[PDB]
Amino acid sequence: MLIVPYNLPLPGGVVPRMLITILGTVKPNANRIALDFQRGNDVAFHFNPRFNENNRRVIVCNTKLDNNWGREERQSVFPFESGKPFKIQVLVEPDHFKVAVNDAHLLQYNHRVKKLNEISKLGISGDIDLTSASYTMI
Ligand SMILES: CO[C@@H]1O[C@H](CO)[C@H](O)[C@H](OC(=O)c2ccc(C)cc2)[C@@H]1OC(=O)c1ccc(C(F)(F)F)cc1[N+](=O)[O-]
Ligand SMILES: [Cl-]
Ligand SMILES: [Cl-]
Repeated sequence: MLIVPYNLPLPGGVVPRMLITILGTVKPNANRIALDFQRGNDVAFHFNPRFNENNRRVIVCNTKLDNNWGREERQSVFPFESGKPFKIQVLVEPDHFKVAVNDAHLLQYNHRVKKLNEISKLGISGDIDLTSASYTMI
């Protein structure tokens, strides 16, 4: 497994038609996962499966600017299961990140950070065994 937390450099940032693929397995009794697409200290796109928020499973998406979290976007569909292998695919489109999990569309997140070519790191953290993280231009 790769060591979590794991930083994947995104050379020259992200661009439409860039597909980021994360393969891992959820640990047993997981509490959280996080993908953080970073523009220096800012978080352009935070994707945060929470396995127990007041006894519900919810995915929280948000942006952090100058250390301030913004308005959360919340999804009720929760495709992750403790102990089970997953594939997350984040496809950069012109207006949004498009996220599929296990080949099923999950959510999109509108670009709040506009300087896509400055989102040059992906942080992968939380309660996973991380198998691989890569990108390809489609
Ligand atoms: C207002 O809460 C905040 O919301 C942000 C998104 O809008 C981030 O997710 C942010 O967390 C981080 O940035 C973060 C967290 C951990 C680490 C290691 C690094 C960075 C923080 O979340 C919690 O703290 C949170 C909110 C709810 C709950 C829940 F209720 F679900 F348990 C748990 C947490 N928990 O971070 O643990
Ligand atoms: Cl590693
Ligand atoms: Cl910007």
